Amino acid sequence: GDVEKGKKIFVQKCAQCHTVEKGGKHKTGPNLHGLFGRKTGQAAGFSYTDANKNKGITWGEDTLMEYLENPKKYIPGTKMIFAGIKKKGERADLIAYLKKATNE
Ligand code: HEC
Repeated sequence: GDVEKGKKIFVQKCAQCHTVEKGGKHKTGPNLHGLFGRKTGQAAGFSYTDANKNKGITWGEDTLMEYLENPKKYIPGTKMIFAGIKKKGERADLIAYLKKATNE
């Protein structure tokens, strides 16, 4: 994926609710640093729904591709209010950005 393009997607669709940096603050949504390889609902210090805590998958390219297409379908009852990104290339670019940003 294209990290530069992914950053712009993130800014447009995600950044209002999420930070990515190490030590970044929780906002409407949890800080996303360290997500890759982590189970759902594991950012420290954030009140997740039980739905997000219980989903139990490991975040990575495959699961992010599916989630980000339609978040509430993947985690019904989530309090993340975002309808999804339909396009596969846009999700891949966003996920490439996330892989860099959330592991710096
Ligand atoms: C606010 C209006 C949000 C927007 C826009 C996006 N997200 Fe979000 N996200 C938000 C909340 C409140 C939560 C917690 C949901 C709950 O039910 O507890 C989330 C969660 C995520 C997660 C899961 C994190 C984890 O399991 O630790 C991911 C991976 C995530 N959000 C990513 C994400 C991306 C990439 C977004 C733009 C496409 C995005 N979110 C938008 C709130 C909001």
